[PDB]
Amino acid sequence: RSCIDTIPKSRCTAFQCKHSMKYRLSFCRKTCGTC
Repeated sequence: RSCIDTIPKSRCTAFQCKHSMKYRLSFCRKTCGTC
């Protein structure tokens, strides 16, 4: 697969990336999410 995000760091910080599963599993699949 490919790692992408509809929003990155913008609405993703270790707090949102570790706590908002959708943020890591879908919003930030670019890194915060999956890379």
